[PDB]
Amino acid sequence: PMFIVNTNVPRASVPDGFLSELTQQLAQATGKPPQYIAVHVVPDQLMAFGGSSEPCALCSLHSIGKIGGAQNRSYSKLLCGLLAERLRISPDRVYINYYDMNAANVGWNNSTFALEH
Amino acid sequence: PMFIVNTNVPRASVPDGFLSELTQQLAQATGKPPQYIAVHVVPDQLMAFGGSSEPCALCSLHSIGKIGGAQNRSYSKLLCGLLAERLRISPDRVYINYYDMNAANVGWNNSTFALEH
Amino acid sequence: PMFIVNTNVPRASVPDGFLSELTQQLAQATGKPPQYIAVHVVPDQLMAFGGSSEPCALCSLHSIGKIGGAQNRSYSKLLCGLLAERLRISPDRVYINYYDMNAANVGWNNSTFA
Ligand SMILES: Cn1c(=O)c(C#N)c(N2CCN(C(=O)c3cccs3)CC2)c2ccccc21
Repeated sequence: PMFIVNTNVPRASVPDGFLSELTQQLAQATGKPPQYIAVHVVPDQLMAFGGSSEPCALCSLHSIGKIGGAQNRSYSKLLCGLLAERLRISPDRVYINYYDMNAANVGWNNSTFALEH
Repeated sequence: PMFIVNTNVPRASVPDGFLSELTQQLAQATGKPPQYIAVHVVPDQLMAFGGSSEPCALCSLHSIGKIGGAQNRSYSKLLCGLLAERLRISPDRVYINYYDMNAANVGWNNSTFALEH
Repeated sequence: PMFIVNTNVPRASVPDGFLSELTQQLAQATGKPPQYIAVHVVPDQLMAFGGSSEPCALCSLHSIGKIGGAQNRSYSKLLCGLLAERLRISPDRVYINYYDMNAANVGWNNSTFA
């Protein structure tokens, strides 16, 4: 899985341990091995939410499976909780786009995850 | 809705009020209320279009509904027009990826927009 | 087509000629003219892969068609090869998301490709 956070929160406000916490909590939430979890945090962005430049975040979570109605609501509670606690971003100024990726459409290690045919 | 612009145009060339203008124009175009519109502009990028590093942009528009053949043509004219007028980027050096998002696949405010089941 | 690379490799470690090589090799692999190919490289990123901040890359390739099982494996071999050679990123620390775009969902020059 891959999780990307774009935010107008300054780099200096991103706490020590943030990437690691995301990595571990996402491994637990998705049930995927932490060795396969990638995280990407992009601070100091020029963005607006509702026209306001108060702290906000635009996020993506990509996973092969483990994406769905109830699961995505669970991820949102987890991830919004972390963004609020660590970056002080209000949950109602966060968007997270969820993508259920087909194994054939994810490249890794010179190939993809479609090794069957 | 969420609109992202990545461009090699300098930060200084992004006019103040550009995010506000995008927010207002997108609310009008999509029929969505401005409170739910997010905008993100990323200048000074290392990019090429057709092998050339003249001004260009790679963009995305994510929306729950309001994405489609004729609507996307209308969005393209609107958005290219703004990028041309405001950032001086030629419309034939702009790509915009459109995404019709399912409500269940967009997280916000500790949950998603699938509140029904 | 368009290809984006986000990496924690420093900007100074991106070699002269990299964008051009990506453009031409992607033109070759996708069967589309190089004047159609867009490339975007984002160095100095704050990222981790498997909990480690050794060099890694998160990428995307969008194309109207030319996306599929065997084709994507070929793109991956090509792109991981370039990232390893040019940016010294290990292939098992690269992800590439492939998107088969509908022509109606790609805007360009005031319209779409539908
Ligand atoms: C005249 N013309 C085309 O007919 C097509 C055609 N066909 C072009 N593209 C190649 C296929 N495309 C893609 O695969 C994508 C580009 C960005 C996301 S998907 C869109 C641009 C194209 C691109 C740039 C300029 C003219 C172009």
